[PDB]
Amino acid sequence: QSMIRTTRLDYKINMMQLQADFKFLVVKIIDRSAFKDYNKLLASWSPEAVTSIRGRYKKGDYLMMFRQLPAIPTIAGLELHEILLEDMGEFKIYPNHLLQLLLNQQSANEKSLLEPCKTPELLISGEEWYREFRDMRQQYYALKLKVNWQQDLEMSVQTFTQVTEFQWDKQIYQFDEKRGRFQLCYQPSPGIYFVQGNHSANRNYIDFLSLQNKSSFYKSKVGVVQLVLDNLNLNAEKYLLRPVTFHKSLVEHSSRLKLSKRETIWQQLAGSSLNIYAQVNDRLSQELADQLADHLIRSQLVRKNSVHVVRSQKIQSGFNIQVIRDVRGRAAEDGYEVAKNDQIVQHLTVENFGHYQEGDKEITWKPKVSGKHHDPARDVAIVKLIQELCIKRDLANGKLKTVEPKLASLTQPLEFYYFAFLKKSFDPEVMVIKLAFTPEMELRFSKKKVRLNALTSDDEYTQVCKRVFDSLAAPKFYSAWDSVDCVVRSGNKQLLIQRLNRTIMPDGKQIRKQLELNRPDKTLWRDKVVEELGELRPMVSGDSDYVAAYEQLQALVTGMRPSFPLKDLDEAARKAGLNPKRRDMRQVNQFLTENATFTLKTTLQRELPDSPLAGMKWIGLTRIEEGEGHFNTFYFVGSDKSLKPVVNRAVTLRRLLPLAGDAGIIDELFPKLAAMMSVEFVRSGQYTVVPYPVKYLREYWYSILRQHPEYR
DNA sequence: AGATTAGAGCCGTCACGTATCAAGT
DNA sequence: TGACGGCTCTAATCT
DNA sequence: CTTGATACGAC
Ligand SMILES: [Mg+2]
Repeated sequence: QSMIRTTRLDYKINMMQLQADFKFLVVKIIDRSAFKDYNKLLASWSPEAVTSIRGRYKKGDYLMMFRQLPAIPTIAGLELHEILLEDMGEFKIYPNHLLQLLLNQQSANEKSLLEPCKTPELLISGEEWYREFRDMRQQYYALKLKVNWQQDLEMSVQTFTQVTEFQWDKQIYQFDEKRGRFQLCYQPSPGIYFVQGNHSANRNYIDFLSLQNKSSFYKSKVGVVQLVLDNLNLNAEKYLLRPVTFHKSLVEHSSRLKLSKRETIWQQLAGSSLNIYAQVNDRLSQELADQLADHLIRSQLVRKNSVHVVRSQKIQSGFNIQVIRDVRGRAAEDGYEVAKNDQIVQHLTVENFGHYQEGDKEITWKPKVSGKHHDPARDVAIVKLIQELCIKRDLANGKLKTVEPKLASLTQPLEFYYFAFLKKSFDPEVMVIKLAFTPEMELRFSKKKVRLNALTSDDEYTQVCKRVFDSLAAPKFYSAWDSVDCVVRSGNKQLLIQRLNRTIMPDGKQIRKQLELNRPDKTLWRDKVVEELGELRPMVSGDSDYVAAYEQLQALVTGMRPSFPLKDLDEAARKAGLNPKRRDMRQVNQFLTENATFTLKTTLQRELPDSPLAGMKWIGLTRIEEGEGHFNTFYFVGSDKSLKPVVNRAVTLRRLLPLAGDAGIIDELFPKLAAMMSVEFVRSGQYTVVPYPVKYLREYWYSILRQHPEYR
């Protein structure tokens, strides 16, 4: 059974050893203005580490670790307290604080020992994470690593920009070239100073996972995290009862459902007219409208589906795609047109769709045509235009037709609740929208306003709000309710879907192992390689050309130079015909990875019984053991296609908790939601994270906001 | 009064191929 | 107003 | 003997 690994950390600190070799102490800046002393005081000190605890009931602010305690002075506005490790519980401290305090001493360099650290946050950076930013203004983006109270390891990106003087008030950070991390600066020191906050229009991003090679892997979030964890394990082995490793977990109700081809939605729009018109006459949308109309005509996909694409002058019945100028707050006339009666309108803007940079007077937009026939109808953007058009038709007609009888009959007995926390109207207020399906698959939208102060009402809309209200940690801000996605109701059974910051983390240990096996340079010796292949020859069994390819590989290394890089051998195999795409090479390729000192290609992309890239694909359900007895259920959404060599983002964990119906809730509804979450018309070419009726609800609420500005 | 968490706003993301099971004269 | 989620931010919050 | 329309793969 597969095993996903979340962010949660599993570890045990060697408590006595931590007490034996270090003397911790806590500092509570009593008065606001006091910080300033604490700083000068901290500058004259040399603590092993510093961390912030932010105890609920005060109980100190900064916990700091030394080897030998300096003579503690007494100053007003703050107070210091030498602590014993058993009182660690007393002051509202938790083992995550000790783990963070120990982690602050590590660095990203391989085989890095412990070092003193005055900065209460691990901020890992590199020389390759720096842009010039026009004229002499340095800028570095770093990966802050922090262990929170829930034992989650949050990784964030923080941008630092150069300043030309030692500035008080705001914190001052300096880059340590050798260690690679950013250190807080307490006194004016030689070097260059940085402050938090980007001052450019380039949002720095770090790829979540890189699989191209080891060098690119170590430049990703997973690579840096794995390096830090390995350094911590090899440096704190005396201080750790159990090594710091990511949580294991089992996966249940896995759904390897295959998304249908995106051209299926094109078939749905069959036999109807699709008008295209522009906002008055701006010479920009007018021209873009003509180009869009002509391309669809020659696509030959609409001709198969008998789609009438007509370039009209103004509003027409049926499907109508229009072109506007994205005026909004541009201090001009807004050409956006509101659909009325049976008209269905989907709007597109020249700036976004045509990538119209302020410049050339003619639109250079061109659909991405590929796959033998160069038909623009396969363009991702144009496909999504039809995808929304079908949804808006369903909303107008009030009938479900997109998901085929099958899925529709599966979603018939379930009802969905969507919560929209109102911005204005002082008193806290959320909009509860309930969607119901008739046996004839007709949409029934109903909403009831509820006040967050008085939930004593017995009506259904109030009761569901009361159930969610207790579940949420701080139901006072927007983001508390924005985290809530929907509430699936099966009559007397309810289930809540909530977002979380917990994410899937692939096995960093295995990724490092295979990538090191496939290191591009990986200097070898001819004798050892020949012997290595020789001993494993009896274990290759035989699959016809499989052994012949293996024997061909053995002969290839025989005639080569005694010391060669792996790239030269890899290049030689390409001439030999052992392309890493045919059945013969792949079996040789996979066999080498399991037991050898080199491999032509890793097995990371390909699926395996126990693949290290687990949880990044398909839909699965897991039961993370958070609190003793209180099992928590989560579901993750990956990607149906094979993952690209580089993965930019990660997979978050949505949370399912039974609002009513004990534990039988999750086992029954999840297979229903599994088929709900396998539709490609919400997220193009990808699994929808939430059930698709949530999409339907969002558009209906958006339509309400158009004529109800007070709800915005 | 610095820490933070909020709350909003943005970049990224959605292809050719060898394998093949059955579509046959 | 391709639009969808992560998530990086900045400002707002709560000190 | 022959090819046509789905899959794990790269990359
Ligand atoms: Mg829209």
